[PDB]
Amino acid sequence: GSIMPPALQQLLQTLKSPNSPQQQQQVLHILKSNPQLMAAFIKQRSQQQQ
Repeated sequence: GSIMPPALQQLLQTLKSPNSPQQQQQVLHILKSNPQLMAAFIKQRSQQQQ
């Protein structure tokens, strides 16, 4: 089949140390594209709890 790029890659490392927007690049493309695997960024885009 076909798998989407782990744009949330740099995001994971960002949780601890700083890192450039490598895979996270072209975030716009991530929006409304691959909310399944890249659910990180997608869901992260305005996520109000409770």
